[PDB]
Parts: sequence; C-alpha cells; structure tokens
Amino acid sequence: HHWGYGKHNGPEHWHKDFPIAKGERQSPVDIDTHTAKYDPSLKPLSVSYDQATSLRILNNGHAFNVEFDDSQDKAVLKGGPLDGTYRLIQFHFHWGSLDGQGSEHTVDKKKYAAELHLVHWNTKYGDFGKAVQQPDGLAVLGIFLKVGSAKPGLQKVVDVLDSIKTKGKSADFTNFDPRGLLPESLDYWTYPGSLTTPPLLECVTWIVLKEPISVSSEQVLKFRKLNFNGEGEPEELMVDNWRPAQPLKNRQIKASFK
Ligand SMILES: CONS(=O)(=O)c1ccccc1
Ligand SMILES: [Zn+2]
Repeated sequence: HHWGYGKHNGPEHWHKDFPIAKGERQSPVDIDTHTAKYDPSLKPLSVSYDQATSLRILNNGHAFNVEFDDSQDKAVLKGGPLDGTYRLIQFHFHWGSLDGQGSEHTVDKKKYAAELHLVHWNTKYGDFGKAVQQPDGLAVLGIFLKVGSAKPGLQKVVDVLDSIKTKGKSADFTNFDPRGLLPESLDYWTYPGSLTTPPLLECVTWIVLKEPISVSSEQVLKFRKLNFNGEGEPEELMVDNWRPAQPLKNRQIKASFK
C-alpha cells in the first residue's frame, strides 16, 4: 500500500506512515499576500544556473525528475533568506487534471495549473542525504505555471515525456538549461517548510516566486499523458499529483518586495 495521490493512499493517508505530515512546518501553504510582510533584511536573491549540467529525466511514479550532476560547484542558489550556498540537484512539477488546479502553494487561495520545484541542498552539509537531516538543509525555488502562451524553454522537457510514460522509465537528458524556465521577476515570498511528498521532511526554506511563467495548453496536456503506473499495468493518468495547503501554524511568510 505504497503512498500516492489516490483516495486510499493520498494526502489524507500519509500521516499514518509519516507522522510528520501533521508537523509544525509542513508545506505547501496558502500565501495570504496581505498578511505577508516585506522583509528589509532579505539580501538580493542569486540564481546562477549558467553551468548547470543535466543528466537524466525519470518517471518515479509520482512525477518526473530532471536530475543534475551536483558533484561540482555549479547551478547555485544563494542570497535572499539563505545563509551560504545551495546546489541544484533536480527539478520536477506538480500539476492538475484541469487548468483550474495543480499547484501546491496557493496565492490568496488561488490555485495555478501547475508548480515547478527546483530543489537545492545546502553545500555546508556535503550532500543531499546529510542535508535532509538538517533544519536548513534544503532550498526549493517554487514557480507557478499558468496556461496561456507556450514556454519555449520547456518544450525539450515536454518532447521527451513520451519516452518515460510509465513508472520506472528514465531517459538521458543532457544539456538542458533550467534558465529557460524562469520568469522575468525574482520577487518572492519565503517561509520555512517541508518537502511536499513523503517523507515530508521539514528541511526546506521555501522561495516562491510571485510571477508565474506561462505554458501552453498543449504543453500541460502532455504532462497529463504520463502514467502513475508501470509498463504493462492498468493506465492511471499522472494528474493531480499535488498536496493541498497545510496549516501555517507558528509561521510568518516574508515578502522580498513592497
Ligand atoms: C519540494 O517538494 N517537492 S517533493 O516532491 O516533495 C520533492 C522534494 C525533494 C526531492 C524530490 C521531490
Ligand atoms: Zn515538489
């Protein structure tokens, strides 16, 4: 009875195997824009993906991961609310079955069609494994996706999805530049949270961009053709792989802008 997004193994069931699901700093959360406060102590955010080197794309049965070679000091996120340097390890998305839903974080209760998560680990911890055992081990840059004009830089990802339709399939995915997935503005909201999928570890400093990127209906429709199941198994479309907003509890969301 492996965790998932269905009626019998979805978000409402996760707490049984992962008690931290009802923790003190769980994600995602609704971002109440009027309650968020501009933070003057936030330093300029720095996204340096010029030397990013992708290796492979994988369908893990929950989403698809574009993995990067993080053995060297490349693709770094720093500044903003972060102390030190965080290295990019992979990115993935969460999306819906319809354009009206799909994002994990919400803005004033508004749900976007999807949400991109660029995952980075704190280099002071050596690697990802050790980093997820620390309260400041990860930094995730979240970017909302709305349906409208196509995002040229996303097409290469879209076109390779037909080769990793089912759970367990992977394909070489080199030379992909994640800079093509970033919106113009780096204005953001930040708060301490967790991974949004089991084990739901609370090691994430969230940096959610205010400006969404636009992707075409055709592009997101191809996301929805992926499968949760493995090859040779009954088809269950990979849609609505998002966790709903969780209690903000003892937290404050800070804004990088006025
Ligand atoms: C950031 O939340 N996205 S997640 O699906 O929980 C995830 C976190 C870290 C590595 C892979 C997936
Ligand atoms: Zn995610």
